[PDB]
Amino acid sequence: LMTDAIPYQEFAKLIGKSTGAVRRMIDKGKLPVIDMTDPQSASAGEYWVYLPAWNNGLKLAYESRPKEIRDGWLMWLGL
Repeated sequence: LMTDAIPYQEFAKLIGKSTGAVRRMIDKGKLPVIDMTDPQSASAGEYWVYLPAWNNGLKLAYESRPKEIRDGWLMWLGL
């Protein structure tokens, strides 16, 4: 991970969603976000998704479910 943040459009390209969809996600408050904005103004600008927060969040979320649902699917592979 050379960069811990990517513009929300690239993040949109990664998850296969449109740009507008992702901006709507940001406005609804669904994504870890940093704002790049000219110092000489006061509200925004470039919305960058911060990836460590995102992935650590996904990790927490996936580990917090009970092991039944979480680990059940592995039986379909022979585990």
